Amino acid sequence: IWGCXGKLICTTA
Repeated sequence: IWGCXGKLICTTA
C-alpha cells in the first residue's frame, strides 16, 4: 500500500 500498487501509476508529478 505505497505510492505504487505496479504498472498502474508509478508516476505522478
